[PDB]
Amino acid sequence: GSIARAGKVRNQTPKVEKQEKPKALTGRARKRALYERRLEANFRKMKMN
RNA sequence: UGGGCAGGGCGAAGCCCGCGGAAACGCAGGUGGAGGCCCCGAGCCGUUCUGACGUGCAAUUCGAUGGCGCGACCUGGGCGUA
RNA sequence: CAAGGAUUGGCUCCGGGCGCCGGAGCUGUCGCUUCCAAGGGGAAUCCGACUGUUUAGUAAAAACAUAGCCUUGCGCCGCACGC
RNA sequence: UCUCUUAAGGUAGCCAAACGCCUCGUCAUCUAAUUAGUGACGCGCAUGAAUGGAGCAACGAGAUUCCCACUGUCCCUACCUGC
RNA sequence: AAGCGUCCGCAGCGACGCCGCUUUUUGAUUCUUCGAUGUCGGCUCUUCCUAGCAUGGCGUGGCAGCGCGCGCCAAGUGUUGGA
RNA sequence: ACCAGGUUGAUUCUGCCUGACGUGUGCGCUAGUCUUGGGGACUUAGCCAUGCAAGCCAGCGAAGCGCGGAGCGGCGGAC
RNA sequence: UACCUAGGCGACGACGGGUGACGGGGGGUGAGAGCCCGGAACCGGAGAGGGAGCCUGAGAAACAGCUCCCACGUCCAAGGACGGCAGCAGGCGCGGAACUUGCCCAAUCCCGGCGGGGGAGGCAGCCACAAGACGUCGCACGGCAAAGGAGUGCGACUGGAGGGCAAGUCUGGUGCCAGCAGCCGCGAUUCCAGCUCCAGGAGCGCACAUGAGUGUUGCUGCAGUUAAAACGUCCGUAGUCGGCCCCGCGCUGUGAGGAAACCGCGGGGCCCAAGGCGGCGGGCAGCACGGGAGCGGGGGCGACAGGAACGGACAACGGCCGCGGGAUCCGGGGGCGAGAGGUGAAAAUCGGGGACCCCGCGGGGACGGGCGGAAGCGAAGGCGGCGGCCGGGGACGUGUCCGUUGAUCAAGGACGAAGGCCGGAGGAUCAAAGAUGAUUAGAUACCGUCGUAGUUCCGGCAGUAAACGAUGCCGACGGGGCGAGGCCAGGGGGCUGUGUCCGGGAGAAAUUGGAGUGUUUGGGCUCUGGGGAUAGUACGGUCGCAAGACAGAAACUUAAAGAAAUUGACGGAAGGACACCACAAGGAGUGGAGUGUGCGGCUUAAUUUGACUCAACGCGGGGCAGCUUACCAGGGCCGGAUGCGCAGGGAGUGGUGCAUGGCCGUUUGCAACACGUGGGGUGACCUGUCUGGUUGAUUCCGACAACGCGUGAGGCCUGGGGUGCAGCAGGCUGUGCGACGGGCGGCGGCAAGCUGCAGGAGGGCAGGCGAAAACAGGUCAGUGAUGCCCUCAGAUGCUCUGGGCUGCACGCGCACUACAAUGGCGCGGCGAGCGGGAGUGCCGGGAGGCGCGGGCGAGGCCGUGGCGCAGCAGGGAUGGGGGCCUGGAAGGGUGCCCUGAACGAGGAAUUCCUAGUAGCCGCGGGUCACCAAGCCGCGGCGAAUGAGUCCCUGUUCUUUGUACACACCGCCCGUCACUACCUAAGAUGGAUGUGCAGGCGAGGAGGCUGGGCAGGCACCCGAGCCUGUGCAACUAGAUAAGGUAUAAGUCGUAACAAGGCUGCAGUAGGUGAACCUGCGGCAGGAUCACUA
Ligand SMILES: [Mg+2]
Ligand SMILES: [Mg+2]
Ligand SMILES: [Mg+2]
Ligand SMILES: [Mg+2]
Ligand SMILES: [Mg+2]
Ligand SMILES: [Mg+2]
Ligand SMILES: [Mg+2]
Ligand SMILES: [Mg+2]
Ligand SMILES: [Mg+2]
Ligand SMILES: [Mg+2]
Ligand SMILES: [Mg+2]
Ligand SMILES: [Mg+2]
Ligand SMILES: [Mg+2]
Ligand SMILES: [Mg+2]
Ligand SMILES: [Mg+2]
Ligand SMILES: [Mg+2]
Ligand SMILES: [Mg+2]
Ligand SMILES: [Mg+2]
Ligand SMILES: [Mg+2]
Ligand SMILES: [Mg+2]
Ligand SMILES: [Mg+2]
Ligand SMILES: [Mg+2]
Ligand SMILES: [Mg+2]
Ligand SMILES: [Mg+2]
Ligand SMILES: [Mg+2]
Ligand SMILES: [Mg+2]
Ligand SMILES: [Mg+2]
Ligand SMILES: [Mg+2]
Ligand SMILES: [Mg+2]
Repeated sequence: GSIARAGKVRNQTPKVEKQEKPKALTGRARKRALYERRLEANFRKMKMN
């Protein structure tokens, strides 16, 4: 039965929770909070992550 | 060598005309009247009733039903085959 | 005549291409091929192709015949499409 | 695939068929119910190719089953007429 | 009466064996019939038997009831329509 | 007025698939405010409890106690 | 309705069917042409459960009116009475899918002659359904029919992070599982989470549909040689298209009239915006007016339009008649005398009953060789001896005629190879089927033999081909060259066919005078294609005697299938070249025997383990008594540091060489590899790097769209021989010289070079380094080279002891010693090189021992004595007893005596080798306490034979083929067998819609009447039911056939290479199955090629 493989390998996932939230700014504020990063690298060819 | 065998039905070729077609031809309406065609009359026969009868009308008949009914027929006489 | 349906009398007319055909009207206790005469039909199977033939007197058949198909013999026959 | 054996090993077809013993075969259909009928299936006792096989258009007083309609065949008899 | 039947041989069964009865099966035989006793089934119609299916009365149960089993007496009346 | 990925060892094609965009129908997750619009058309022109949806009047004017409002009459209900 | 005409419509698509179809204003989407949608505001239509009939009224065939029928539903006191929400809310059901049983006539309007009514309608509520704008709690005010909101007024998800596609080769889990992913794809950069990041953002994702993407529907604007696709040919009607000159209609301009919404535009500070509101526009192949051109009508030309005529030619054009040719086969005669036939080889078969062969005669059918070709003709299929008849044909020539008669085609008609079918005739060859003889693993095939249909003719059917130029017809235009057509002209000429070559242009390319004049896209007409598979299959139809033909889907399934070319690889393709992991000519062998050793297997407590074709198997320098040593039985010991029992380091001959480094092997015993620049091609690529010749060599000569370089090869380095000088003492080691293929002869000549001889010590001496690319080669067991995984105290650590690595029914590799007389044994004699350390005296029979201590030499050969063909004095295996050596320890070694095995020349197979070589023969070194039958070296003796060839194996090159690219151990086809899905068939059915026809027939208007509000009668409308039937669409079904997908199992191997029988399609038959066979085609062939 391969459905016996279906649930325990789902249950083989470890559960690592969320961090404490640095409540993320929304809207034009986030569009500025990425635009600060767009000017730090002189534009192109930017490593974003 | 003679003779016998209602009446209908279906509608084959061929033909005529109309329509269609470039042509080949195709439809349609008449005409025609073929066929071991169809229903059947006289007649013939013998399917069924396993009817009647079954010391009978009759040493095989009767009735109804049925089949055939211009034929590969039936029939008188003559003749042949014992 | 696949199956299946409608109609059908009498009378009085009208029309036609007038031995007949079509139509209309009237009429009967709805009834009309009025008696007589006169197919029951459908779906299939088996067998024999068919029409025909047969056990006169228990069998009419699927049997026999048939055309077709085939084989055989025969050039001393009726003459090979022949017997 | 191997092997034995025959003159050759049943081909195309067709079938519990009028040909199947088992057998009222098995499945389907038909029915309330079917040893029947039909359609399938085929290791077919013992189907099969002019000893003709398969095939059903048409035909049939042939053999068989179902349906419709019909009916004294029956339920279940009764009455009438002639002789 | 080995065993089964919750325990329990006999409520009801009952192996292994044994004893009978019947002439409703089929044999066995060949006594009667071959100078013929019409041979299956059905239909029809009457009667008889009981080894009793129903109906009447009972006894028994591992019979609460309902039902079912087992046994007894009794042959009066019954014992169908179909594919 | 646009292409991109995908057949191959690589190539050039044909070729279709897929991505990329709008639209409307439904689903899903999510959601602070306001304005505006839409909403049992698709399947079932399926079935319907209950209430309401088309009434009105000036002619004549009864009961009832001049007021009155019944019925007749009229108009609409076919929009 | 009565009577009478025979009409009416249709490929300009009638009629019938379908529609999950109300139409339109419009909407969506695209640059546009278009495509798609319009339930939905407004307009028109239609309906009120299905129907039908009607009353009233101006208006209804009304339905929140009536009458009846039908289907559902309700109440009843059982007599009867009712219900039609496709009105508004609301409920149920349906489904993916859609709101409150709220308030009110305040606004918009309607009915009513006003006070009234209005679920029309508005307001609010519900809903992220949509558009727009903007962020990350309670008074007063305000508005409101009323309330609430607006307006003052105070106190962050959604999806993703491999590519397309923006953003992670971070962390943990998962290990082809789970899962993810539109496509490609991943199995940890793709799963599941965390983080971070990206995208859009109060929104976002998904599914479905549609548009664009798409010039993949092509009017604009495709494609049809080979990718899917020109119908076999010709005729042919509608249709569509169509020469020149010389009032009507098309077309077109403006204008009318045409609803708003909408849309386009324009304003317009609703706070902005979407808006509101106001301007202006568009729409229509209808109408009116205008229009210089175009078309008709009618004449005139007579078209490098056509038809007709004529002329001389030309013609494998057809039909028929006649003549003829030789060959195959048969009959018959004569000769001959043993075979013949047939094959890769044979067999079957016929042969003294005279075959075969030779010669004559005869009969019969079929067939035209050579000439015969990129030559002719025909519309295609097709047409080939000769003569004649009848008929036809195109081209040419022409002041001949006609004058637009034309082009192309649905429908229709005719012809149409082979095979097939029918009837008749005939039957020589060949030959499906069938039968045999072989081949083969099998062989139903290929090969041999035989043989029926058939092949042949006549009359008909059939109507198909790779019917191909895989290329429709007509027409205009477009480069040269060479040809072997026909006619004409006479002036390397013109017409018309026909090939070919080179360019242009085109094309994805191969290629191509059309496949050109194509995004600068438009000549006409017809047909076809729209990813693959299903499938040219099914159903229906038409045709056919049948075979089948024509025509022609879908369900399900799939991300590729395909084209042309490039580079490889491969080929039972051709041609080369080369080699003792080749062969010939040879030599010695191996495999046989015993032993030594290695491998497997088995056993075992363990018999550690790597490696298994060359490139595993005396290999791991692997000759193991301990150690080595990884294994087994035990015992010790903790190199378990370090950071506050845990963390973590460290260790491991534990695992993984498919995680690696390094090294080594193999391709190699090769000759290949690459760059710079330029050229060819759209490109991958090619040239350079080569036709040929040459070389061990891609070494060079040479021609060359290449030119120059670079690795490798060579040069080189070491040893070897000859001697010049120098130095010094089994003579030693420095420095040079010496050979280069130089000279000569002959081939080849820009030659490179090859080959013989002379000269010479020497004319390919032996090694060394050794390119690029690979391989899942080997090594984690060389490593203080190592990632990762596992183990770490009862250890997979280290160490000790014992055992094993040495076990043994057996299979195998490599060697050793032999089988003897070319020998063996016993003495005497002569005796090497590498290596240069070792000898000596004494004891002992030997092995060995002891003490000093600068210090070595073999088998053999020669001479000679014995044995004397014998399992023998060959052989020395096995075993017994004794003596020693090494070591802690003998299974080790050595020595002595004795025992004395197989083996009498070794099956199929198979290795190595060309001169001081093979072989024989020892010696020394590595390993080593002890030990070599091994390895690496060394010398002694010393051949045979080729001076080659690709036969066999391989490698390599050229050309070619390829459906291979994991690269032939590849790819691939079909049956069988299992499961799943789907479609068609299928006796027997089943249910629904709809239309006809008939039967019965409720009700009802009007008329005629009446117990004059009843009832009756006839007519008319007519539901509803019943029966029969048509059409449309659906479904059950025993059985049975396909298709597709399965995990791929069995059987083969049909195709791809000459795929091992060239392939393919047609047709016919046959076979388990791909398929085989016959006939005729075709090249898409393995041939562009020969009396030139
Ligand atoms: Mg007759
Ligand atoms: Mg008769
Ligand atoms: Mg008679
Ligand atoms: Mg009749
Ligand atoms: Mg009939
Ligand atoms: Mg008969
Ligand atoms: Mg008789
Ligand atoms: Mg016959
Ligand atoms: Mg059979
Ligand atoms: Mg039966
Ligand atoms: Mg019966
Ligand atoms: Mg026979
Ligand atoms: Mg028989
Ligand atoms: Mg008869
Ligand atoms: Mg008697
Ligand atoms: Mg008697
Ligand atoms: Mg509709
Ligand atoms: Mg609409
Ligand atoms: Mg093609
Ligand atoms: Mg002779
Ligand atoms: Mg032919
Ligand atoms: Mg023929
Ligand atoms: Mg014939
Ligand atoms: Mg032959
Ligand atoms: Mg068909
Ligand atoms: Mg190709
Ligand atoms: Mg040890
Ligand atoms: Mg060794
Ligand atoms: Mg082949």
